[PDB]
Amino acid sequence: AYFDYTSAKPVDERILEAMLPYMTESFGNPSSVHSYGFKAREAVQEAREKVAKLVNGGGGTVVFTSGATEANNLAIIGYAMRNARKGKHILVSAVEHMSVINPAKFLQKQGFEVEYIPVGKYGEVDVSFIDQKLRDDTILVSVQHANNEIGTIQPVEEISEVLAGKAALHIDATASVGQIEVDVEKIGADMLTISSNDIYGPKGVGALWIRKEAKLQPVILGGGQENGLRSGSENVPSIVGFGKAAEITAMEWREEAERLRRLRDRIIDNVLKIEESYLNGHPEKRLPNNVNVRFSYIEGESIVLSLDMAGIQASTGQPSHVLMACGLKHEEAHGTLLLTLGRYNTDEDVDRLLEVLPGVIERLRSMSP
Amino acid sequence: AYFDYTSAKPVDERILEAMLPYMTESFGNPSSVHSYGFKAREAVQEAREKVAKLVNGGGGTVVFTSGATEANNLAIIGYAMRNARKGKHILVSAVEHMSVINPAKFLQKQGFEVEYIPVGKYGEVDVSFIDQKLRDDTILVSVQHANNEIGTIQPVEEISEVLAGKAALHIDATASVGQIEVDVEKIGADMLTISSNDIYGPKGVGALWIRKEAKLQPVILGGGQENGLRSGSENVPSIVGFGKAAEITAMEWREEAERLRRLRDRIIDNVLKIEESYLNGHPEKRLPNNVNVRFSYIEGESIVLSLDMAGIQASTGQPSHVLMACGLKHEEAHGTLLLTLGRYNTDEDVDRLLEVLPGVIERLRSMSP
Ligand SMILES: Cc1ncc(COP(=O)(O)O)c(CN)c1O
Ligand SMILES: Cc1ncc(COP(=O)(O)O)c(CN)c1O
Ligand SMILES: [Ca+2]
Ligand SMILES: [Ca+2]
Ligand SMILES: [Cl-]
Ligand SMILES: [Cl-]
Repeated sequence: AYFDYTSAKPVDERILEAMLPYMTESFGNPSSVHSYGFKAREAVQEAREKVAKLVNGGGGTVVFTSGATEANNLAIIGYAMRNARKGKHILVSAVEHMSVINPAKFLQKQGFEVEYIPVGKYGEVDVSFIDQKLRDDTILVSVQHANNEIGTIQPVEEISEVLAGKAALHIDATASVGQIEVDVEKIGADMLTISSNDIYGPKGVGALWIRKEAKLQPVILGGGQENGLRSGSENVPSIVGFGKAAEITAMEWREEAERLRRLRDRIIDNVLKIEESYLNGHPEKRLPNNVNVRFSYIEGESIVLSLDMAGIQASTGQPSHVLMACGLKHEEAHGTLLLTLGRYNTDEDVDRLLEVLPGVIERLRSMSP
Repeated sequence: AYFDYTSAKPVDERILEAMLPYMTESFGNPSSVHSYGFKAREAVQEAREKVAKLVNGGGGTVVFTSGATEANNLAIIGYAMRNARKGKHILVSAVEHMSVINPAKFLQKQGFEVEYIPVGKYGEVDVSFIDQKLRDDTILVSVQHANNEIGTIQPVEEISEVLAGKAALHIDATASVGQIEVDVEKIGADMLTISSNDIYGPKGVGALWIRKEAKLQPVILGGGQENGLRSGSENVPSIVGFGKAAEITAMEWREEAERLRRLRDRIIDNVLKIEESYLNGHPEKRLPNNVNVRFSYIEGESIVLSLDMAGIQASTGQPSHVLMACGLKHEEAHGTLLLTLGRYNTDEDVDRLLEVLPGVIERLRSMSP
């Protein structure tokens, strides 16, 4: 029973079917000026359309990347560098993925002033802080749509309203697309990170959606692909796969999200019956696929080992920067179990988890001095 | 008949077979601490071994990237930035791919002094220039192993000797691996770009091999993968495919190279019978898969169109910076046809090309005032 979807997902068989022809048969480079090139370009442009449509992205452009990490790098560094004339102040949430944080820290070394937005006890960003700290020289705010460790969905719509078309809003939607509604017009995104494998597409590809008129400096330099923003010969098969994932997700996500929530809730209801167990992240304003719980006296790493031995795959997330931002102590943060659900989980998988986990927790507790 | 291998190659069916299990079945993230993670990590480490062995790379490390473009960016920018204490002077060949040139131009904007190494009429770099221009503050030299436009193989072994362990030598081996012997110890490389699809692996992955003790700044920041040098969750299927490509290439390349040369030579011998035709690049110190010819009075773009209409795919390479570096006039550079061979070409494909091309050239000539 696999409960580590936010670490990696299987490729849907339907996505693999759409991709394969482009590996072997129709293997042209979209820049080539012959029939194989034309077919490759048509495939890319069609994929690009499927990704944009997913997120209601007609008011911007999709730029293909090698994944969410490279897309977040592009968003942070590419926007800040290009727009530094307008100011060098950036607000970044304290619970962003390291592919936003580490680029932000790089900007700090380059003379930008990066201020981290605090979160409350459930990991929600403090919107009043953003409002108080926004300045004339604030050029960029980066707040994830939802947190993939603790499940908390962020108040991106209210953040957009605060910014009032004064600073660009970058939203990392790695955790949200396919789980909750991601409509760039509703959420007021100026840049949106999208991950292919998080929607059961292939690994090794992703996108940054960029609102019309937002200008970025490329990071990956070369032959000028992606209208200059991201060079390198297009990975057509992965692009096709991601597009096919985006079209399936558009069709299926609402149903899937409701199924995940059903499973999720069964887990949370039962796990929280264990003594001295505590849910991390908001209990309600929470991604449908996320269960993050901590247990007093126990090491999360030991829970994951013990579960692995029983044929159940899970995660434990220096302790997590997200957990520390929420105000947990080192020892609380250390007792964490992350269970993340996905397309292939069944009721039987949940049954198994719920039968095995209480005994696991009971042995580990017995070991604690 | 497809003669545009240096734009894109098919994935070998044997490579696809090795990859597929990792898409759907064994889809773990190598950083996960459970059985699916362990299998994924074992696959990655095994691939990494197959790539290193291909190039005799035991004296260094393979860093996985999204392709040759990203690997060249890493080599140029990552090395120069990390090593700038030692000097800010860089020598780059005039005929390097734009994924080296454009990073070099970026360094020039950042205060590095980049000097372009000239080439002679066949596109060979001027080694005496490197020797004359090397200084105490020269930290990096980037010279491709061979040129993928004109086929010319570069005197990398003699360049290594010139440098005398004074400056790092970056060799872009996109064009050479699988075509000619690429042994990092023989050629004295400190960093080597390797492209997966150029060896019939999947698109969207590649590597920079880095000699032990050479230090680089990462460009793609995030979760710390690739020992900190290139963050992002590993694209296991593509990595596996690239490894499988590297193991096949190690086994098969000498044979394949001799077959390509046979085909290549048949083409060159016959094409050069056409009046007022001229080979670009060296006639002998030349990649086995490359035929680059120009025709007086004719537009290469028209030759490619006409060939496309006959079911033959080829290339024409502002005119090519490589051709201009070799001293061609605008009108000469504009009459170029590039035919690049590969694993699936047959004698029948060559027959077809040789039957069709003389008529193509005759019509186009008729149109010239
Ligand atoms: C010599 C060479 N180097 C680098 C690259 C960059 O390759 P890619 O577009 O596969 O990233 C190319 C393009 N084939 C090339 O010919
Ligand atoms: C919210 C979020 N954002 C960005 C990423 C970076 O993703 P990747 O490692 O697929 O490039 C991750 C890792 N899953 C994440 O959870
Ligand atoms: Ca604006
Ligand atoms: Ca040295
Ligand atoms: Cl909160
Ligand atoms: Cl020469």
